[PDB]
Amino acid sequence: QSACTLQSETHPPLTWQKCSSGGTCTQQTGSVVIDANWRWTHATNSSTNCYDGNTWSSTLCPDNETCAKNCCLDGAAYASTYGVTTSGNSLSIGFVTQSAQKNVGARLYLMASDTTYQEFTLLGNEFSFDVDVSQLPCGLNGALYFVSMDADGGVSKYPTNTAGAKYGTGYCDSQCPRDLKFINGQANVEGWEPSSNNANTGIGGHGSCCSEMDIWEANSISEALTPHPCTTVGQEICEGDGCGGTYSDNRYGGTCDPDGCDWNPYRLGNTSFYGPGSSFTLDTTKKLTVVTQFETSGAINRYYVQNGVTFQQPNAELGSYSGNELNDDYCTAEEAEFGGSSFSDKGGLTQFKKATSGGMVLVMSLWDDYYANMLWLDSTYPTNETSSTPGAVRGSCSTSSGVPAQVESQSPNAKVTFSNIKFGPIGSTGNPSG
Ligand SMILES: OCC(CO)NC[C@H](O)COc1cc2ccccc2c2ccccc12
Ligand SMILES: *[C@@H]1O[C@H](CO)[C@@H](O)[C@H](O)[C@H]1NC(C)=O
Ligand SMILES: *[C@@H]1O[C@H](CO)[C@@H](O)[C@H](O)[C@H]1NC(C)=O
Ligand SMILES: [Co+2]
Ligand SMILES: [Co+2]
Repeated sequence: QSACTLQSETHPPLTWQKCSSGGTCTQQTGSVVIDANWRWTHATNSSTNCYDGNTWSSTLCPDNETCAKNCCLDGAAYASTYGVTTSGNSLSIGFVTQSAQKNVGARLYLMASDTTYQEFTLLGNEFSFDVDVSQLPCGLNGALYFVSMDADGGVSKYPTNTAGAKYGTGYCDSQCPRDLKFINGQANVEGWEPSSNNANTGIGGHGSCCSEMDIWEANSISEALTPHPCTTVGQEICEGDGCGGTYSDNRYGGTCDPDGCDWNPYRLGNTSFYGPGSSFTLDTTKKLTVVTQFETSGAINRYYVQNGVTFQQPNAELGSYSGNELNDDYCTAEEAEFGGSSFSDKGGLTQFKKATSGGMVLVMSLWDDYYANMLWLDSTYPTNETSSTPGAVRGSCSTSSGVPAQVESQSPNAKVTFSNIKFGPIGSTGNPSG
């Protein structure tokens, strides 16, 4: 796709701290850009939609190549259309935003320049941020995560994409998402199936795969930390059901692990660690700090700070694993006790280390789940299971929660705020911001 300019594109600025082993931090100035799927896609020479509702123009988009030639992405009104605001080091994402039309959520990338994504090499480093999840009820996911995207959004590889990172192209993750309207500089109109329960989305014949580091998927009730390896580390197109992922009839028929090695303290048995009010170790009515450390072994360590009190990730015992480090032994014990072979099939933390050794793009999002109502994160899943099924209970939300139309109707003013991002060598991010 190309870029059009009927609406101007001004990325909301966002600063963050880069810290060094010598004990100081220095401010970086970036910005955020919304993913291309949220944008208006229209004819290059008019205001005629190439995509509208959940169907493509059969004349502008008779096939993937012709579509990309005929069509462009336009700019985003971040606050008024998408409910996205920034202030200094803080980013807020609103849930439902009513303008001339209804918008739900956003997926945003941190940029290095107005035309390039910021890369982060996670291995040997740590990432800290503050979050307010107080306005996130059951069924919502305020997410902060990393994916192995190209810094240009795919332009160098696919010259029929001239819009690039400036317009949020190039996304991929471990679901090999097939809901993307453009992949590899071609549209995804071929094989398009409009969603049965979402007026705005569908699934196409291509998907876009890559490694995914879910540092934070959470609401006020539940939170999880989940690496997802893929056999190809970076962005790679996939074909139809061969994609695997939640967008395919077989979730395990592909190159990526769509489940991951999740660490959810509630799911592991500590139901008192995280939740709303003073009965929990971490009170989700209040801002908290989340620090995630990627030691060179490939294991992941985690601690939290709230009101100046520090808590490591709580200890868990699962099979013969005992501890609070997300390592090989944890992930293997998890598969043994809870089930599954996706994470290990895709090479586990050894394969994941290839992703964190390289560059990854920072993603911040707010979303509801039209496939499984976020029950996999904050409820009992599958919903016919009980607490007697190991790992089935991931949070205290009702198995009836998270119906998108319902949460959109009941909780439109839900929001997530991410702030005070700091990144640097392990041990460095608690030192003073510059
Ligand atoms: O929060 C960021 C998100 C980006 O894709 N990470 C999701 C991350 O890959 C696990 O994804 C899912 C995992 C999942 C597991 C069981 C049931 C359903 C799902 C599901 C349904 C819809 C969408 C995603 C999932
Ligand atoms: C949950 O984790 C916190 C922090 O590690 C700990 O203090 C608390 O005692 C744990 N409770 C349970 C039930 O495991
Ligand atoms: C839940 O349903 C699935 C598929 O129908 C089945 O495999 C599983 O045994 C069920 N569990 C219970 C507790 O009945
Ligand atoms: Co194809
Ligand atoms: Co260690």
